Amino acid sequence: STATLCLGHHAVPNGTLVKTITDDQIEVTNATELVQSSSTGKICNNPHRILDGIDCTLIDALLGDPHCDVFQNETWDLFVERSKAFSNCYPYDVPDYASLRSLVASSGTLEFITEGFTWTGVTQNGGSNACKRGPGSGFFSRLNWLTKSGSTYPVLNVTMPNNDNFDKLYIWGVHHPSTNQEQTSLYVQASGRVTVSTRRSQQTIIPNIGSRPWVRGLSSRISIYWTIVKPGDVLVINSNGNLIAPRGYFKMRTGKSSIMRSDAPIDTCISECITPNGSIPNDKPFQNVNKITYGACPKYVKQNTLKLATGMRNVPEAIAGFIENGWEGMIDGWYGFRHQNSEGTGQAADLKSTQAAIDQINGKLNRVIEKTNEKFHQIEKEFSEVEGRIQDLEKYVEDTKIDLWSYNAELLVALENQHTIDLTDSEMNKLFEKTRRQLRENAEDMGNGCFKIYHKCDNACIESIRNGTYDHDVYRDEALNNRFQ
Amino acid sequence: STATLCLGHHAVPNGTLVKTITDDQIEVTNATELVQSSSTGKICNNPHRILDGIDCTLIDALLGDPHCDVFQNETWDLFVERSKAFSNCYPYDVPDYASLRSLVASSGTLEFITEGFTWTGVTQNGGSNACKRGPGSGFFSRLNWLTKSGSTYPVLNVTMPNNDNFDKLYIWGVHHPSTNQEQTSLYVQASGRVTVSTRRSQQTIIPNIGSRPWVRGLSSRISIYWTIVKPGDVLVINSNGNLIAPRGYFKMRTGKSSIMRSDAPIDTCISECITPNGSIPNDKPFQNVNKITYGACPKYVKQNTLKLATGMRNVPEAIAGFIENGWEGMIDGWYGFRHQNSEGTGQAADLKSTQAAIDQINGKLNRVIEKTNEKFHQIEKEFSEVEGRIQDLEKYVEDTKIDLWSYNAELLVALENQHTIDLTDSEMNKLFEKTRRQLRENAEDMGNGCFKIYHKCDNACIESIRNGTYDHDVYRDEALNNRFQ
Amino acid sequence: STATLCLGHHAVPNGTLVKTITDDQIEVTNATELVQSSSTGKICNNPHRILDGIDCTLIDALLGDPHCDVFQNETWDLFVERSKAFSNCYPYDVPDYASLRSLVASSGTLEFITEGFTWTGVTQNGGSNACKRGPGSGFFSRLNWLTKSGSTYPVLNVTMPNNDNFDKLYIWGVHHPSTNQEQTSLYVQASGRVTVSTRRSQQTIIPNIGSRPWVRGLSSRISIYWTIVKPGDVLVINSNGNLIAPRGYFKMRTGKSSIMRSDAPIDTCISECITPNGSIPNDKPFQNVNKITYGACPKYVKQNTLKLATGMRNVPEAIAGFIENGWEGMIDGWYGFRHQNSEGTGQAADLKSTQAAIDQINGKLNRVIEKTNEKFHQIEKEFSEVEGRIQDLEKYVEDTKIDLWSYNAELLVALENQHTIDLTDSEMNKLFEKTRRQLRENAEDMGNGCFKIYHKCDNACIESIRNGTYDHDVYRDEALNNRFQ
Ligand SMILES: *[C@@H]1O[C@H](CO)[C@@H](O)[C@H](O)[C@H]1NC(C)=O
Ligand SMILES: *[C@@H]1O[C@H](CO)[C@@H](O)[C@H](O)[C@H]1NC(C)=O
Ligand SMILES: *[C@@H]1O[C@H](CO)[C@@H](O)[C@H](O)[C@H]1NC(C)=O
Ligand SMILES: *[C@@H]1O[C@H](CO)[C@@H](O)[C@H](O)[C@H]1NC(C)=O
Ligand SMILES: *[C@@H]1O[C@H](CO)[C@@H](O)[C@H](O)[C@H]1NC(C)=O
Ligand SMILES: *[C@@H]1O[C@H](CO)[C@@H](O)[C@H](O)[C@H]1NC(C)=O
Ligand SMILES: *[C@@H]1O[C@H](CO)[C@@H](O)[C@H](O)[C@H]1NC(C)=O
Ligand SMILES: *[C@@H]1O[C@H](CO)[C@@H](O)[C@H](O)[C@H]1NC(C)=O
Ligand SMILES: *[C@@H]1O[C@H](CO)[C@@H](O)[C@H](O)[C@H]1NC(C)=O
Repeated sequence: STATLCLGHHAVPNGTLVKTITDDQIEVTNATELVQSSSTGKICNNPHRILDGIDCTLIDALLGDPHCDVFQNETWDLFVERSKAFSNCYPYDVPDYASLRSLVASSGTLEFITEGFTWTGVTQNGGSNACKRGPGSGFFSRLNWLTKSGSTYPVLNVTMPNNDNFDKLYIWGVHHPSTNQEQTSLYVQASGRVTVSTRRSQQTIIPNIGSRPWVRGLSSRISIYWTIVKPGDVLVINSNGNLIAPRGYFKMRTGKSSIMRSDAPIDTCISECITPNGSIPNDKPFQNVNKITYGACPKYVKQNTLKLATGMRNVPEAIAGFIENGWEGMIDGWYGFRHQNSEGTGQAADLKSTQAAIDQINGKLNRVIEKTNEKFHQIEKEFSEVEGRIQDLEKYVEDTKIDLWSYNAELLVALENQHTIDLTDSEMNKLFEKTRRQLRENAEDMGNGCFKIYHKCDNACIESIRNGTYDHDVYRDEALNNRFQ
Repeated sequence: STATLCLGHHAVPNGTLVKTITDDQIEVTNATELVQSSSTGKICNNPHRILDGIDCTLIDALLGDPHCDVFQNETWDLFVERSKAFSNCYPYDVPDYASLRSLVASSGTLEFITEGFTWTGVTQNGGSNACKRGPGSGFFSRLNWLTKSGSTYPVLNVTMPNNDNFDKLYIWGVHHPSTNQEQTSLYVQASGRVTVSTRRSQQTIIPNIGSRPWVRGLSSRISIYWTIVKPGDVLVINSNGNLIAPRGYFKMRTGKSSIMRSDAPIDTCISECITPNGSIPNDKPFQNVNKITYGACPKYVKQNTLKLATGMRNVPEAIAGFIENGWEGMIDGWYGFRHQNSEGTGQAADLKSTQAAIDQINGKLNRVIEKTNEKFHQIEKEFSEVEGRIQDLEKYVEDTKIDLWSYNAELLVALENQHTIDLTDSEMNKLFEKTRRQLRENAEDMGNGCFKIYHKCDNACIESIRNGTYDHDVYRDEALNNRFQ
Repeated sequence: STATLCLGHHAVPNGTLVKTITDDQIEVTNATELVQSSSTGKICNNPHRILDGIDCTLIDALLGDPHCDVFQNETWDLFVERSKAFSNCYPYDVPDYASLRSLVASSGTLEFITEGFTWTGVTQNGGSNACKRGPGSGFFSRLNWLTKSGSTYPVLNVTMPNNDNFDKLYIWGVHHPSTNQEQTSLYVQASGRVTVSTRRSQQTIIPNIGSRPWVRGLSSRISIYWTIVKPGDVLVINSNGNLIAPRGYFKMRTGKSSIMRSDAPIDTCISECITPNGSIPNDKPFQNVNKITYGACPKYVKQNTLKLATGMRNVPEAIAGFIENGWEGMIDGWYGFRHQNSEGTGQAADLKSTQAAIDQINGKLNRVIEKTNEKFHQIEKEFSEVEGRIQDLEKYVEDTKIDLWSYNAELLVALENQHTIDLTDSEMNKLFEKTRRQLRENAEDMGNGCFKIYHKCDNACIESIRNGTYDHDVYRDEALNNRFQ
């Protein structure tokens, strides 16, 4: 009479295919997708403060477009700028539009403190029929269209010191009229000038008296410039004409605020990661939704699928063990022992090796990857305009980052899956050689992941081999007589 | 009488040295270079459309330099700009030259549609002796040098709507004369002005009446600007003077087109990857030729050599096996069995383990690397000018990319070679323990990668061990009597 | 009588914790920090030439601020710009300040060659009380404030050819006065002009007659521009007024020079790597001190600690061997043999496997990492100003690089530590199976990393097993009689 102890591992009929260093496509028992390929479709408004620019750009809310009067003094961690947005005030252009938009977005607040500028000998609060405030004519609420008073426009020259402890942002402008008649009617001088200076900075702009396309009934423009006044510094606005003055300063801050062009609707939910396609869950280490991200988002990768083997290698199917096949009928644990003796066939898992493999497998990826990279303000990555050098450089930087992180994700998945598979085979072989070392001369490796044990082995003794208390010398005198004789 | 079965692997006298994680320099049987270090020397003109700018820059072909009249309406996937190139027309400078060059290169076409601009009260088709068209005086063929008609130069003011479904590109200019006499002779106003506007954009340029170096007999210049008109938009050209008008618009496209500064000649061959040094083969995953690439090119790496072990570890040299030495006299396969019995010494490979190792080794690198990264338009990376901030940023981005990809290539080669070596030793040891499991108690591991088999083993039985049909129990009663007695 | 040979490895009570692919926190015998987290606090002035800008910016030393007269013609490999720096001359602003600063820093020399500009009909060597040279009024020493001579300011128009073999750098300026009275008093024309041109370049600047904050007693400014003249080219300075001419040219070079904002003091020591926090040792492959680097510096990584296992796995504690525990009482070598026989217990290391493991472990990281990346001039990474697009792009490039290199460092440490641990366990198991192959049938694996040897084994024979000369057949007839009987 002899016994048989086969060592084995769990298998599943539902084998998931993964990628490794050594195999293009290998079948494992379980796998987790690391690439968030689909979004919720909606921008969840927590924990980040989401400001919906329903029909307003950021610059139109800054300047005070009347339909953006509902954005006076609004703060945000993300400004969602809709493609539906339009302007309904005096036609304007921002030289260096993207820089102003970016610094106002990172500022995270349109907190406008009005200041007592003493514009003397000049008519304030100029207006236009291209911005009906409500009824009648108006203008940007955060600007002051100055025009001649009587028969002259003096050389305006005012100062404003920054005695506070923060950067002030002064949004000013220059009026480019259409005709010299319009110039000399608004500003008596034949060609104006707007200088705005600090102790360390300068901008001087000569207006551009020339006609141009009719936008809301005007062949004139406002060229919007800005000036950042540091603490202790001082602003000076000098002007010979064509000045669109500021009424005050925008309280600059520095923080996690940003801006995002999106058309997805906001919804009352919770999500750390926001994309133009909506909020996504940050549970996975990579994504494929969009490269434009805000918050604790995963990394963007070109790959649409990257399956990490969070389980072992699958070999789905005389009680032969692991050298031949894996066991489908073992859910008690990962690695285990089947056994055949006179007291009846049976099975029992080994939670030691199972729990070792799970302890190594449960926390694999989170010890070579980041928490979830919190990126709040980044470069622009979707361009509507054609600009050339700086746009191509931004595109190239982002494409470089994307290709590098895609390669890193591919190599990481391959390495971690190869290590998972070698680790699980290692635990199986370690259990095998452990049981070999318990059965010094009382057993023989049959070659199918199984020990033929040459003494009568009741289920108590099979359990003794399973749990490690098996003393070989009790049965040695019998097993040698059954092996070599 | 006893037999002897040694297991072994192929070896070669021509051992190639490679790098791993664990060994600085280890000898393997075969190795493939992954870094394309040398070029063909010629730019192959397929599958990409290569336009040879024989003596023409891209901007001189855009504007219509007479010796670039052969580039009217030419399209390309790559514009090869020769260092031999020169200008032979009115001296000019492009403020933001690189941006115009880049967007015209990505445009991939100089398709110029002439438009009926109504320049009234003004003499069109001005010319110069600094561009002989052929005989006589001429000008850029895609521009229109306007000058006074009679005794006055009116305030030119024309419009052109973009009712089409593509971006129009209007290349216009401003004439900077040398003297006020030249100004008031060409343009009656003492100081001109050129405004070019759309519903959302602006450029207004006051000319610069001042002398400057004589280039082709002139101390005057053309400052070339551009304006991109989106669909539905409208262009307006206003001017008080010094206008170099456009005759039409360049049909902007968006695609795989680009530009490359090179002196290599074009040749009728096929190659996906183009560099300034010539076309190179894209068979290898990395390169060292140049960082400037067009097409399906490998990645640039600082390394000049990176040998991937596409073979196993080399140990070149009583029929002792793999624990001692490798076999030079085995080409039948990778892993194999030598044997010594009474019926004569012999040898035979094992195609199972050989083909396993080759199946794992043939497709290693192409399951963690990209297809071949198709990069068409990228930043400029070789600068002739000194520009400071943007140039240093482009250089830093490219050097960052190069160092990162060089490190990735080094780590990848080390990892893949270490995995190759461990994999081949693993297949050898797996075959060894397989043969151990076939020879349960009939054999003994001699310690030189060899089993001394303690029964008479004819060549049929050695083949039985080789192919897996060896049943131990037939010879057990004899082998135990020969081992322990 | 029987003997016992246990194989084992060294252990230490001082176990250092490290990170791997398979274990979050595993205990090893020795570990090296790869992240230089602390600096010396001082900038060591060798081998790089360090120029201490004690109270001088680079532009103030370029132009010739009087308290920077001690920096005439100074050369550097690194210009240390102090936060204590101030200007004490005519108030000025540099449009494109950062580009001029960067190209003058990479130039690595303020070598100023004076040229014989023939400014005729005009008063040279203008001065101001905002730069007392020493006593009296003066100006920038490398500029020439031109003013009217008598009752007229002619149209200045001079040329200067670059007949040399290097780029010349001409630093010129434009005077923006406060009042039209000041303009027409200094420069008779009501609105000046400064054109500076070459055969391929242009800059024309109309001054800005407007008041502005009083800096050192003046509401006027100098707008500093530059012009780089290549070999064979020619400079032409034309001016209707408001010209701040150059007295000569700065000899541009190209090399390892750079600039760094720092407050750390210089000290006479030796160090290749300089940061604003001081010089640091470049012995480690990564750092956490600062991302701003000059010289042969390590790579910046967000991690503050990254311990590389330069030793094996620690298992600190009947002479049981390596399967159970590691040995604390073995310093002779890494892997070794303990033994118990009738001639007394004893111990002896195996320098073969020890030296194999050390040869593999001593040079691990330096065969997948770089020498130490020499980066001399890079982008600016700490910004005092808010600028928007280009600043955000520089920040994003550097943050991308930092996150990528941090991930690479983490993955590299995990991989190299996992390979160290698997390599050391591999050498231990290889020694174990070597000793198994020496003791073919004379021994039995007890299961605690130990062979019970079934013949009397004097210390000479234990040494025979240790050094490899052990012939099994001498003791086989006795060991079989002691094992199976
Ligand atoms: C808007 O902002 C500032 C912030 O202090 C405040 O003083 C001002 O009165 C506010 N006005 C409105 C209408 O919110
Ligand atoms: C302009 O006002 C500023 C206020 O800072 C002052 O410096 C300067 O004296 C004034 N100039 C004139 C002409 O009023
Ligand atoms: C996300 O939106 C971008 C831009 O609209 C689009 O290119 C991409 O295909 C979208 N992806 C998903 C998963 O919706
Ligand atoms: C050049 O381009 C446009 C493209 O349609 C065409 O209308 C025009 O007549 C072409 N002229 C020549 C000479 O190729
Ligand atoms: C200039 O022409 C444009 C054409 O779009 C038009 O808007 C404007 O009325 C014209 N102005 C004058 C003064 O002719
Ligand atoms: C390729 O060309 C570049 C620029 O001419 C040169 O720096 C490099 O050494 C060349 N490489 C080869 C392999 O020809
Ligand atoms: C400074 O630089 C140039 C370099 O040749 C030299 O000719 C000049 O005389 C030097 N002057 C002083 C004071 O160092
Ligand atoms: C100005 O001087 C330059 C010197 O290069 C010359 O080209 C030009 O003839 C001069 N013009 C006048 C009006 O003197
Ligand atoms: C180095 O200096 C920078 C800037 O002053 C600071 O942010 C950083 O904490 C410093 N690090 C060390 C290690 O001193």
